[PDB]
Amino acid sequence: APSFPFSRASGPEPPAEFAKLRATNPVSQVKLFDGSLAWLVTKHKDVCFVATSEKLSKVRTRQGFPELSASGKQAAKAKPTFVDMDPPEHMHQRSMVEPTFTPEAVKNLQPYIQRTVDDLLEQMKQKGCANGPVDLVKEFALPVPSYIIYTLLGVPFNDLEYLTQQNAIRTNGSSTAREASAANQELLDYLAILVEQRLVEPKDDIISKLCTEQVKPGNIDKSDAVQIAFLLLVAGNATMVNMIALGVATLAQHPDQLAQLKANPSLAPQFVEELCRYHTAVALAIKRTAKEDVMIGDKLVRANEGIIASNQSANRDEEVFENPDEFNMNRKWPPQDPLGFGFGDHRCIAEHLAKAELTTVFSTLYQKFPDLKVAVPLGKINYTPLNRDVGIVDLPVIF
Ligand code: HEM
Repeated sequence: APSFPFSRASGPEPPAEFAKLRATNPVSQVKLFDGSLAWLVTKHKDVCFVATSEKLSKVRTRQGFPELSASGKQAAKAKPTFVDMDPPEHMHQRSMVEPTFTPEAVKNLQPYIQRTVDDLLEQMKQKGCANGPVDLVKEFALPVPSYIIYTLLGVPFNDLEYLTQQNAIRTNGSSTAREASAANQELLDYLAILVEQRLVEPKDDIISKLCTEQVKPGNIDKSDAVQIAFLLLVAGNATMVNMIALGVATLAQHPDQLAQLKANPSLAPQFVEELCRYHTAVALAIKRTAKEDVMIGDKLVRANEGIIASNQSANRDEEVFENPDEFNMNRKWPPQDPLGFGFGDHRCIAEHLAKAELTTVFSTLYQKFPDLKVAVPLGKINYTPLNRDVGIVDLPVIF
């Protein structure tokens, strides 16, 4: 059994192991860091089964749960938030914060998302690049999702820049363990203050709704409110930043597709759809433990055995997506859902918001900067370390 997780084949590529497994061993066992074994599911149909089976659990206190790192094992000791819950607890807590993320709410949020993107791009234009390239990540990819989530949560305008930087330090590969920890705890302390504040004087934000509708009535306590707001912040921010950066790099890699997008920004939604399939930046989130024996393919997963369902491999499943390793914004989509945002009950709560942020970015970026170009050879792009989910650390650009 090979050690899992695998390392990407290269900066912008998924691990090479998946294609071979899909072809000759779709459901197999892998060895985790602690020496325990777990079942790796690689086919789309099977990943969907794992994501919806009621015989499988997300509860991390169940022996056999596939923790992939020492830190993951430690984090499993804390009181869980809906991300690690099974029904009925899952939706009982998730429904507390779903309103802001519904397709309807996101549609009504479009003007705000557009304004945020516009202002950040305008800031870039004003600053210019007369003295050399600027980092697209620091100046745009990072602040866009950060400002939006922080604002929706309840953070005041004047605190956005500092908090965006601290949250970045949390996941920056350059941060030492102490630095990452300090930034993490610091964000929690800040959220605790916002909760105390909103409890006394609620405003029009997520934290206020949690305080008024859940804390005051006694449905949850203050610390719970903090953890839920914290989950909403850290769950998808780093991913968003990486998706925006990967999107820009991808368009640079395929000139004609960038030409097409520039000539028709209405293709942004299709482009984002392909981007979320092709670059599955969150590939290790669909994990379960079997509550009882369950058959998957030609394998029997016994009770208490862990399962890791690769949505990344599923999105490259040739049986569902023809020419899966080809990035094509004009792709003819099958009836089967690409799994960039997961599947089933736990499917990304912010899928619609995430898609809206990305479509707003890619329907605007090249209208504002039609001559935007990565200021370094594409093969020299600084990607996240290969043993991590795909992403880009910094991306110098000129325009
Ligand atoms: C393009 C960026 C994003 C991608 C690709 C992404 C992807 C995912 C994936 C694969 C999962 C696992 C779903 C499953 O268990 O089947 C997930 C869960 C989740 N995501 Fe996102 N996400 C993104 C952005 C966001 C944002 C912006 C937020 C916060 C506003 C967020 C909050 C969450 C939460 C809280 C969960 C747990 C949901 C649950 O277990 O019920 N995500 N996301």
